[PDB]
Amino acid sequence: SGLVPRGSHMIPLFKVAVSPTALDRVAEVFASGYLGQGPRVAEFESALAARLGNPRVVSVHSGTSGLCLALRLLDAPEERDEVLSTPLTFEATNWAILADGRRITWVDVDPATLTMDLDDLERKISPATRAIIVVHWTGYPVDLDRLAGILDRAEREHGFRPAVIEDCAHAWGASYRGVPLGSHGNMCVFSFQALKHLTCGDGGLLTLPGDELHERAMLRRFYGIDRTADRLRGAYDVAEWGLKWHMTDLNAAIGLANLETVDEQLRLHRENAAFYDKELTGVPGLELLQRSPDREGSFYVYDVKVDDRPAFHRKMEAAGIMAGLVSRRNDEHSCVAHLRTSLPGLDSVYDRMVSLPVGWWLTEQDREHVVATIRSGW
Amino acid sequence: GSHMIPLFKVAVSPTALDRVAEVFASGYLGQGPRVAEFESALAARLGNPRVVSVHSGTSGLCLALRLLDAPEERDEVLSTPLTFEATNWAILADGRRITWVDVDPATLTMDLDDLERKISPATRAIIVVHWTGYPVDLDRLAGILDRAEREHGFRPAVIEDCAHAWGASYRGVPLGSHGNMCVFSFQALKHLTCGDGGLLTLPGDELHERAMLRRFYGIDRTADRLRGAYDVAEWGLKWHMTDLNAAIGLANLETVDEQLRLHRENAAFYDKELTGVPGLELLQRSPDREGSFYVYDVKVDDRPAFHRKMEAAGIMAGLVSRRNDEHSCVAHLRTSLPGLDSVYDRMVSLPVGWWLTEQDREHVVATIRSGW
Repeated sequence: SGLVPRGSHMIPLFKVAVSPTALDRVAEVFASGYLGQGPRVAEFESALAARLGNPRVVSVHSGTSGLCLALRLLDAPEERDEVLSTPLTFEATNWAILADGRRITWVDVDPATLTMDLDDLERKISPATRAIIVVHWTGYPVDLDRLAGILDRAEREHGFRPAVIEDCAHAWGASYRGVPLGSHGNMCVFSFQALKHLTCGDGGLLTLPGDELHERAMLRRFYGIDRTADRLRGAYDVAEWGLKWHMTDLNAAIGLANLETVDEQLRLHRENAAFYDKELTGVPGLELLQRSPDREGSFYVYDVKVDDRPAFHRKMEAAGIMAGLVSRRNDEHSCVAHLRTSLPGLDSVYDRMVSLPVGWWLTEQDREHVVATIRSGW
Repeated sequence: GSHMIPLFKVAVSPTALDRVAEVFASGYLGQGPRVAEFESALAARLGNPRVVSVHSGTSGLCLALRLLDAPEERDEVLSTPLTFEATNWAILADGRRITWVDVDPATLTMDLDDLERKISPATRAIIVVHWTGYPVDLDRLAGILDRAEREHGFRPAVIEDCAHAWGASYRGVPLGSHGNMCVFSFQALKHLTCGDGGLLTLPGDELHERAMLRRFYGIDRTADRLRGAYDVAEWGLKWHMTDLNAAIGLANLETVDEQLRLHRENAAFYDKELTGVPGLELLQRSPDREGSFYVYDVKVDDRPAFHRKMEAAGIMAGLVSRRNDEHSCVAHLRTSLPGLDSVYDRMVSLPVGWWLTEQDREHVVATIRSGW
């Protein structure tokens, strides 16, 4: 009630992980006298590259910036103007496409996993298809090998093989068939926004599958300016323009601190999801998601599909549990009213979808309370 | 051997870390109540209530360009190439076409005559840069547009790039209140720094409401997002500022005026003590305005000798940026710019900021007057 609640206690769906040593690492940056892109950013990138097994990482200001950069690095004719993406993502994923001046073609959703319908994808690839953005939504890796096959066939068909940009905002630490995300031949964009697993306050990371892309990215993330050039004497050339997409030492310092604690919290994420997977089977009116075991997700949130959801919502509210949508389906926004397509898959789950708290911040008592409340019916 | 005087430097209040620590203690690192505090503080100084904080000056520009309502066929943005690259790359990222406008060799700002000639039926907007802190003749620019509007319907928009001009005024009025969108920068090297940050000021309420939405994906943050009860009428990106940086800006607001005073005080010294130097031409600055002197601009003869002289004297001197039209990524946009051509091999920027001891500024003048 404006400045209150209902007697006591609430369970949040998202929360910010801030290592106690973060302020320490920040004070060291202030002591350095340099707040821009410095040695800490370099330190961060080496740390991340080590974990990911991909040396071609490029830290950026935010995940959205990483997506924007990734789309600029695409070399393809202006007549390939179509980007295939699903409307069940965060708006950043699709607004990045509009900012790049391209056209969105909506791809449907797999009601089993609430990720992109790879069947529907293959049908919609056309000669105009510039690229495809796949989102490992809420932490679950999309079938990458299958996607490779889909592209293999599309290439064999009409000349070009479309680029794939993986949106890994929710999927830090995730792997696919034993291989960490970032190492499957696609550009990948991680997010280090406050609510994400590894947070820099705000931040992001673009990993590249090749050296030529890597180099272009190192440059274009800062206006196209070689930062080691004698700029004072005007001795540099911008071969490809860019914007302010890089990450500064201030945020890199935070991310370095949270790397100390991210693994444990990721473990708890998966451990709580496991608990839910176990204790929520065979609940009437609740349909769990089917997850393939050849991959390991990150469970940004726990997605379920429910009957009589408005009641379920009321139930969670009374029980003091935050539950709902990460985002509205992006295609319903009036600013893309013209791109509407029939998406039967999503049309069938969107009134049933709901995300549940599953993060590291849940006490045992908390996850037991969610299960208790859910099983006690609605 | 020893000692160097830098052209740019980062001003960071001792209370900055305090303000950041208070923010961690808040548990919220996103766009919150500190950002709102900062914006109120800034609106107070600028006398413009319609302020919108953004992630960086460049983001402010990009946002400003998106707010423009104009038909897609007006694909022309007028800008001068003697700016920081950000001013113009923002134009390209918006997918428009740049038409270069020349430079007035007296002030090293946009040649408003050349501008008047170049306003075309394709003209979408005009970006004027108060380069290095010196306000453009805004009243004259208003006339140019006034006439262009009377003539055939459309009045192109003006975006003032105030990255170098925090605190600057024009005919008694602080930048930000002259009827144009303005974009300030709080980047590390700027007068008021947030570590990184910027501020977009709007001249009207409708632009303001829109900028508030579009700086964060077009998503109303007070909306019931959890229940999907919000609508994005115009898309946007992550252009907004978080509490983390807003806090730093709040700390530095405490010290920015004094440092700005010293910028101008050091520039005054130079204006006095560098007249009548053979081979050195000062810039002629108008008295109906008050600049901010990001750097001190002069034009010199036999510049390569000059450079070597400063380097020998342990003085950092040179260019903020290469003229933008010379970059290979805009080779297709090259145009004849005689005005700029006549100064670009004579240009040099000199340290004028708050970090200069009395001893330092004397050392610069001494070194310059002793010839090269």
